[PDB]
Amino acid sequence: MAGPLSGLRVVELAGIGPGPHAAMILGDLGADVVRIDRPSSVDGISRDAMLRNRRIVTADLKSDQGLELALKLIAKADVLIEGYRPGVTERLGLGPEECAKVNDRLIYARMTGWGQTGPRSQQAGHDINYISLNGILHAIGRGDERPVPPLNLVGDFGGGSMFLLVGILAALWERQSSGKGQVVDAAMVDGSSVLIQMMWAMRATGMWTDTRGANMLDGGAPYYDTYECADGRYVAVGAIEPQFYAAMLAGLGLDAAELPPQNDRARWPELRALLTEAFASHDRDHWGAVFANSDACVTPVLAFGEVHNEPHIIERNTFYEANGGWQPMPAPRFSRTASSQPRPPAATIDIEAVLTDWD
Amino acid sequence: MAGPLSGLRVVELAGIGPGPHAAMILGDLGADVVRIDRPSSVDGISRDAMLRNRRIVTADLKSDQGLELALKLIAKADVLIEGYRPGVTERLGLGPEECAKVNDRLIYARMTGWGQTGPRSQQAGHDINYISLNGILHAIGRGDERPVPPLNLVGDFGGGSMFLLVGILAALWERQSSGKGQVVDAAMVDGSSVLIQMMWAMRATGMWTDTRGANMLDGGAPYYDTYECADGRYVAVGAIEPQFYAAMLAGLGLDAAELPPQNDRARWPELRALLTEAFASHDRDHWGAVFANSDACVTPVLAFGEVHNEPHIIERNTFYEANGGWQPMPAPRFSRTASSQPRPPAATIDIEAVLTDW
Ligand SMILES: CCCCCC(=O)SCCNC(=O)CCNC(=O)[C@H](O)C(C)(C)COP(=O)(O)OP(=O)(O)OC[C@H]1O[C@@H](n2cnc3c(N)ncnc32)[C@H](O)[C@@H]1OP(=O)(O)O
Ligand SMILES: CCCCCC(=O)SCCNC(=O)CCNC(=O)[C@H](O)C(C)(C)COP(=O)(O)OP(=O)(O)OC[C@H]1O[C@@H](n2cnc3c(N)ncnc32)[C@H](O)[C@@H]1OP(=O)(O)O
Repeated sequence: MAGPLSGLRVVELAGIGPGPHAAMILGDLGADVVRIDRPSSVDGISRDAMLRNRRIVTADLKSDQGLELALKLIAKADVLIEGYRPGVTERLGLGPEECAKVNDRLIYARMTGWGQTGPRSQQAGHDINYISLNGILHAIGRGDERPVPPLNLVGDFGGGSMFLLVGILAALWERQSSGKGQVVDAAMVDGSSVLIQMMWAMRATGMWTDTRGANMLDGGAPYYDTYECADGRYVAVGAIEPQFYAAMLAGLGLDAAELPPQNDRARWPELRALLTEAFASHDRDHWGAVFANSDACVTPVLAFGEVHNEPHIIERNTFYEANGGWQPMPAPRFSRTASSQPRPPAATIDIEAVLTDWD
Repeated sequence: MAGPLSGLRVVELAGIGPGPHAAMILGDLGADVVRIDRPSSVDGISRDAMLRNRRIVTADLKSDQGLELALKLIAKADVLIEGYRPGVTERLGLGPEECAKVNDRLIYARMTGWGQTGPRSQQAGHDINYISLNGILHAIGRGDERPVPPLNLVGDFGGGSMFLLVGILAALWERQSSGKGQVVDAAMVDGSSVLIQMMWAMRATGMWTDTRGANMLDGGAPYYDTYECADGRYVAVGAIEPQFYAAMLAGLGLDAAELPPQNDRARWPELRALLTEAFASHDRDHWGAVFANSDACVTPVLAFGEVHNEPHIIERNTFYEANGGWQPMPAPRFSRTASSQPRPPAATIDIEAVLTDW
């Protein structure tokens, strides 16, 4: 198995959203990942590409034998991932303390939205809920409209799976000097708050307000926003630095002397109207051409179905073909121990086989 | 120094965006982080809480002495972070090959948007540019409007700094076997693409379309979206699973018999009209009460300024106070080697004093 995490052994108790994602990335980077699902759900080779780089086994964890088989896996592993509500693994007899008896070296990684304790800790929830409570969701969207969810990228993945990964891998490093595992408590409401630390920094220096649509990076700034083009497609402009901003104006054909200052916020509506008219006068592809090799920070906004046709994407092999279609290659990339292309979701294998394999 | 990364030594070539965010989190978790800025840059103690858990030092890397003091720090460190365009560290004589000659244990961490090669590798950009090229930005916002940037959360941080962190820490694990460092190439265009791997999976199985605002998780579903309340504030609804959805309906006072099926997408206009009118009939804090302790997946949409009053936030200490504003405590959390509260930004330190200490 190629990648820096060759020889890492991971047991994943099947769940949804962040835990599978973290498991995936571990797998991507060459960890040996064994996913325990319940026999009721698994039937067929799974067509969820998020289950790439896995061995799937079934086991009724509520049975004596299913529990037993699972504790045998965990005894042989470096990391356990679970994404259930607090208390769930404990009642299965798979809680931290039961695991520490069979393996004091285990990294015990708990992925929740609300955390291990506190008043919301038993509430069901999804991404949109976790980001609503800590200020993030309120800050996203246009000012005249209700907030819009940024898919499930910020709570589940950015502020979720990624912090679970950082914790699993930091704990493995700590283990090298201590000889011992420990519990990683990754809550999406926490991770996503660190994810957005820059806004909390800016609010304290009076450089970010709670008004939606009125900030440098939320779409309020005319030089950091999307613009509709003559063909109804979009460009993105991200020209924060005055040098880049100047370059954009020149390529739009706009004389900086006729315009309000870049950062005079009271005249942003006026500046935006001038840029809107300019961008609207040619199609997206025209602007992509005009600004190629430029520091103007103007890029075409591609839909998923167009990404395979973009030279920069193709030539760096950001994607590989599978399946129905394209999927992202592992990230990040490593010079010496490089990841390989992901292995598609495997047939269900028997849990005893795995134990043989793992002695 | 508290936390799981106690003992880890980090050199950070001062940049913007993902690089400092990654360096912050390493510091947050106990790493010993030393940040080399240019002198034509630092003018007192920093106002920027992202530079917490750091020692700051000054050095003209274009001079011979600067270069050599920097190579001395790097010789004694576990990790280097740089987020300049490709070729900047090479031309400075701090490239990977040069560092490899003074410390072959080094994790050499390169944070870019476009990557180390290819047609766009030299173009300036920010978060919005990197997520524009890989399909992400186009998927964010209402169907009746142009795409809206999800702040800089998805390219800079989720798909940038966090992938840099994973790379660094994965390479440290690998170094346990090999006794050798290596280069980590973290590009925002790649990391953000793995961040959205779900949508690429669903797209393949016909469960996600390229039409903005017409999917289960983008605002198209009436049961996964925000709703304006009587007071003009908002709640979030995330009631995907039928049992949570049924719990939401009961709290709203709508009988299921009077509504279209939850997932009959052809009747989503009617369903949205019904939910819209119901949520609009009381204020946000009403709904927050009704649904607390519930599996209805209805939560108040709080503004930054109100977060510090939310019981669940207060009690788990998600935030700490510092310099006229709250900031987030480190994440994730560790049972035995807990992180401590972050140290504020300090006055600059002498690069010699650091080499000594090390
Ligand atoms: C649509 C998805 C994409 C979007 C996802 C997001 O936006 S974020 C993802 C969702 N949020 C989270 O993941 C946060 C943490 N998880 C949760 O809050 C919760 O798991 C949930 C709300 C998602 C779902 O609540 P549920 O009540 O279904 O599940 P819960 O986690 O409480 O308990 C799961 C039950 O399955 C049982 N169980 C698990 N594996 C088993 C196995 N192999 N064999 C037998 N039984 C098994 C456990 O023993 C437990 O039983 P008991 O009944 O005895 O206790
Ligand atoms: C907080 C602001 C916004 C954050 C929100 C976002 O979306 S941020 C995402 C930003 N994008 C990235 O970080 C992606 C990768 N980085 C970049 O593309 C680029 O750094 C950039 C476009 C941000 C900025 O381009 P510039 O052209 O300013 O800088 P570039 O990195 O090419 O070169 C840096 C220059 O500084 C010099 N340099 C750096 N440190 C030095 C030191 N201590 N003493 C002397 N010289 C030093 C280098 O030698 C080089 O100069 P010479 O060329 O003269 O030799």
